[PDB]
Amino acid sequence: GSMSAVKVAVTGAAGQIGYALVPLIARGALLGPTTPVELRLLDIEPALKALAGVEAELEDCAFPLLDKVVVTADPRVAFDGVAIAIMCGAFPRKAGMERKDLLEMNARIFKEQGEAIAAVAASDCRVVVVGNPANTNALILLKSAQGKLNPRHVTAMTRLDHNRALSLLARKAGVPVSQVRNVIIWGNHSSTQVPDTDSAVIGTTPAREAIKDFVQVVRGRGAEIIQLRGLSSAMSAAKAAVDHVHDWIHGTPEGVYVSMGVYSDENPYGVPSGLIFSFPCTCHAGEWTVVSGKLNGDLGKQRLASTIAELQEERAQAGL
Amino acid sequence: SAVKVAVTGAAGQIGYALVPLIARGALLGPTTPVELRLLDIEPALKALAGVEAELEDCAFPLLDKVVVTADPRVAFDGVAIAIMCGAFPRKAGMERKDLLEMNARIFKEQGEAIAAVAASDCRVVVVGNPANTNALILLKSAQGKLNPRHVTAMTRLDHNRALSLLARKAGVPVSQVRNVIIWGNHSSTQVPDTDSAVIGTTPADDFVQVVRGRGAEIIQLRGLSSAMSAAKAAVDHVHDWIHGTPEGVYVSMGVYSDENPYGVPSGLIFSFPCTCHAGEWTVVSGKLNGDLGKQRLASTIAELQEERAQAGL
Ligand SMILES: NC(=O)c1ccc[n+]([C@@H]2O[C@H](COP(=O)([O-])OP(=O)(O)OC[C@H]3O[C@@H](n4cnc5c(N)ncnc54)[C@H](O)[C@@H]3O)[C@@H](O)[C@H]2O)c1
Repeated sequence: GSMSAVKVAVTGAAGQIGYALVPLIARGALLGPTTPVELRLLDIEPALKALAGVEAELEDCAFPLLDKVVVTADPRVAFDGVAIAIMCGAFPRKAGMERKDLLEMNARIFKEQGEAIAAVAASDCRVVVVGNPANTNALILLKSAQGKLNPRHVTAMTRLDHNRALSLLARKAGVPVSQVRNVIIWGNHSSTQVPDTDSAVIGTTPAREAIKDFVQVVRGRGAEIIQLRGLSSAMSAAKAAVDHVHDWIHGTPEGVYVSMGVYSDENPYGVPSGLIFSFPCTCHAGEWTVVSGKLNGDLGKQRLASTIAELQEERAQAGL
Repeated sequence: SAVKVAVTGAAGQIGYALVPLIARGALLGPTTPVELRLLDIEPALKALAGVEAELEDCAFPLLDKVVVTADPRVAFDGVAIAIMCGAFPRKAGMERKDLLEMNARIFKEQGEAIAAVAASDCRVVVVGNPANTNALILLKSAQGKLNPRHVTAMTRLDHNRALSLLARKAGVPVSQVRNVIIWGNHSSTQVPDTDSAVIGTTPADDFVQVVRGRGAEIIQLRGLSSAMSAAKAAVDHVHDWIHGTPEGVYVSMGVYSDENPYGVPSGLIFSFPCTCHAGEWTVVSGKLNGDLGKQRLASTIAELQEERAQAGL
């Protein structure tokens, strides 16, 4: 019976993922083709004119579902009453930065935003972090809410890694990607991610059977986009963000799990608690559940050591 | 089989916004697979490979295949829909005649390629400017092998802008507004018209100048021309053409002017209010106020005739 537009925040909204993402949300791809939406667009204060330009183009689309757009540089305004927050706002890695430098630069963003979400968002707000380093930014956000944000409602996006893996597997097998499911991206959204096809299927057939460098191609793909395009991914990252949220809210298809960076307390794999860690997940009634049994014993667990160690190092680098 | 859809100018920003909408099903609906054939100039081939790579990385269930090329015959081979975003780049201080001549070279080659290898019922919309005249060049270049009712130019971005503006002026949701009309050329001589528009079921200073000036306002704010909203409009144009317009709704389309009910001259691509059914437009009659109404169109008619001559047609 609720008729109000659902309030959705997008941070980094003056950036290139934002540009690709906002028309998808406004057209109904996120919440459904008959669900009214209100967009709250956050970027930095020097980007306000740019944000006005995004708002103007959204107006010029004449989207029937787009009830209202707010543009702002104040997270307290952006997050006011929001149900969904897609966090693309993060400054770009500069030449000469180590991973630690990128973490330290973007950490402040997520401390400030976690505090704001806690202060003004809806109690049931669901967050996905896209901006890098994604898993650790998500952890920072959650910890900065001082217990006021449900830990099961803060996630990080590995869905672009996941979709890349689904597509690569489809290409290697010579089948339509629509038939391929249940690849897994374990761990960090970084070069330590563990792309895993051991449980993947084509229809219901184990993928290994339909195939007459996989890990390296998945890990290398973002760099390949930069080589070809001169810029990092945007279209495909927006698409993945929509997928991540859509599966979370509307549910995963029957027999299907998807990769999500989720809070690791009480996971069934023995991975250390207190991290945002990518696991295979089903979603139902707005909630993720980690699918158990998809690592091959202690051998399987040993496969995760490097990514666990990286995430623990990042957590320390974040002051957490 | 998948419907083969060509997009020219596919390495540009409209193309970047447009291709994921097509691939996700927005163009032809939720159960129609598509094959994307992406054309741009040969120096843009690496950029097109990046577009293809990102399309792959979307894992779109409806996207059966992607081909990238700089050869128009390759891009248009078997295609049923062609969305022409590529056009000659304008340069500050270029004469209109020169610009039209340079676009005529592009659109002549593309019309010849469409006639040579596209599907017999291929439908075309031209987005890239000058859109009406480029469309006309394409049609005329097709050696009589292309149905004149299947070549169009896009005024839908101007239309959607006018819907939005009227909604904002009335203080109502845009979903409640319909039947604005953009007559004529996709240019500063367009005639934005709210005389037939409806808010709900009720008949509806600066409206015209705001619509005409909106593209420049985007550039002032953005630093670049519209892209997201132009891609959205292109999808609307084609989707409404193929799927049909809802009962009581008409939309603006640049269409071939022979046999129009408004006495506008023949042999032009001219924006009119249209209903669509099953891949065919029909111009809606009676929406100008007699001869005084028809005089509203004189300037845009003259501009289109001037451009046709300067293009070498
Ligand atoms: N799979 C993934 O998780 C994935 C994929 C692609 C990109 N990324 C990351 O997503 C982020 C966005 O990528 P992009 O290409 O759109 O970058 P971009 O530089 O085009 O956009 C980032 C935007 O964030 C804004 N920003 C900076 N601080 C902010 C703050 N305090 N609040 C809100 N906005 C702020 C910037 O001003 C900028 O407009 C980057 O960190 C990028 O590395 C992640």
